[PDB]
Amino acid sequence: MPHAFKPGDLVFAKMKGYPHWPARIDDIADGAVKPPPNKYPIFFFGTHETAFLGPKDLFPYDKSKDKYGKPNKRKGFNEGLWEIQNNPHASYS
Ligand SMILES: CS(=O)(=O)N1CCC(O)CC1
Repeated sequence: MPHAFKPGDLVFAKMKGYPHWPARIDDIADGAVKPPPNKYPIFFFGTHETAFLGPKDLFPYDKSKDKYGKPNKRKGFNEGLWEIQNNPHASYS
C-alpha cells in the first residue's frame, strides 16, 4: 500500500493551465521558507521552478509515466523529461 508523500518522491505535478509536469517532492533546506499547511514544495524538472501543491495534484511517476511522459511543446518540458528519467535527485541549483 502507499505511504504519504515524502521528499525525493517523483511525480507528475498538475497545475491549472499546464500539462501534467515531471516533478519531485523537494526537501526544505534549514532556514528556507516552509510551504503552507497541507502543501508540499514541488520542484518542476526542466523549468526548475517551485510551487506548493497538495496531493490532489500529485501523480506518482512510475504509475503515470506511460500516460504523461511524452514530449510537449511547452518551455522546459522535454528537458524536464530527461531530468526525471536520468538524474531526478541531482542538485539543479
Ligand atoms: C509547470 S511549470 O511551467 O514548471 N510551472 C511551475 C511553477 C508555476 O508557478 C507555474 C509554472
